[PDB]
Amino acid sequence: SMLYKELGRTGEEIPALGLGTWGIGGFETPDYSRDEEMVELLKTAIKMGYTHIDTAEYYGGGHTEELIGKAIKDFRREDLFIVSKVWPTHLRRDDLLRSLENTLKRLDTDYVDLYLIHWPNPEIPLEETLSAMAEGVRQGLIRYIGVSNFDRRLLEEAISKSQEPIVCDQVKYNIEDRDPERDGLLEFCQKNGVTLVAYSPLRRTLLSEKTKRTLEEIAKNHGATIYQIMLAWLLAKPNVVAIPKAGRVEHLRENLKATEIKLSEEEMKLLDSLG
Ligand SMILES: COc1ccc2c(C(=S)N(C)CC(=O)O)cccc2c1C(F)(F)F
Repeated sequence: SMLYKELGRTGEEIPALGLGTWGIGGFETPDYSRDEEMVELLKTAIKMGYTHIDTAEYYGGGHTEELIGKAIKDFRREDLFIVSKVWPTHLRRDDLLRSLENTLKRLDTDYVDLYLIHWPNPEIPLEETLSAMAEGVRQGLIRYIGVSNFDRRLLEEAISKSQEPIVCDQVKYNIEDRDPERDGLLEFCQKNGVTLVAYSPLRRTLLSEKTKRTLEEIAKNHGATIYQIMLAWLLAKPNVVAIPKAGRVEHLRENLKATEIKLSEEEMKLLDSLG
C-alpha cells in the first residue's frame, strides 16, 4: 500500500513514491515503437496506486507527456497528481507560459498539479520565472509550484522572490549521494515546510563495498532487497518523498512493498553513516 506524506504546508497528502517516467516514450527524443505497451504500463502503475506522476516537457522530446495523456483518461483527473517541469532555456516569461501551455496540450488536461523549474539558469532572473509561474497559478493552470536542482542558497533566494509558496525542491538524493545533507538543504526543508523530492533514489550499480555490505545485512533482516532498503531509508525521513524510475512491473511492485519496511533506530543510524 502507498505511503502518503503532506506536500509542503499545503494540507494535501501525496503519494510518497512518485512514478518516474524518464525513458517512457523515449529519453531525449521521441520513441514511438512501444506506445501501446507503455500506455499499458502507465495504467498498470496508476491502478497499483502510483497516482503521483512525474514527467517534464523534454521527456521523450514531449512524447512522454503524450503517453501519460492517453493513460490518464482511464482515471479521474482529480485523483491524480501530475508533475511537469520546464527546461532552463524556457524560463523567460513568454517561453515559460508557452512551455506550460504545450505541456497541458500534450497531457490533454486543463492543469498540472505541480510545475517545477528543472534547473537554474543564472542568465534569467528568478523573479521573472517565478512571476510567470504565479501567472499560471492565478489562471488555474498550475496548482502548486516548486523547483528542482536548487541548492539551499538558491532555494532560499527562490522563496524570497516567489509570490506563490515553493512547495518542494526535487534533487538527487540516495544512500550514496548526500549533497542535500552536506548542503544543509534537507534540514532547511524540514525546518521551513518544503518537501525534498529525491530523484535517482535508487543507486542500482557501482555501490561501494561498505554500502553493499551494510545494505545486505539490513535487507536480510527484513527479507527485502537492498533497493527496498535504500527506498525505505529515504521514506523514513521527515519531508522526503522519492521518485524511483518506473521501468517495469517488477520494480513497481518491489518499490511499493518498500513502504511496508519499518527500519529500526539502529538500522537508520547505520545507514545514515554510509555517507
Ligand atoms: C533532455 O536531456 C536530459 C534531461 C534530463 C536528464 C537527467 C535528469 S536530471 N532527469 C531525467 C530527471 C529530470 O529531468 O527531472 C539525467 C541525465 C541526463 C538527462 C538528459 C540528457 F540525456 F540529455 F543528458
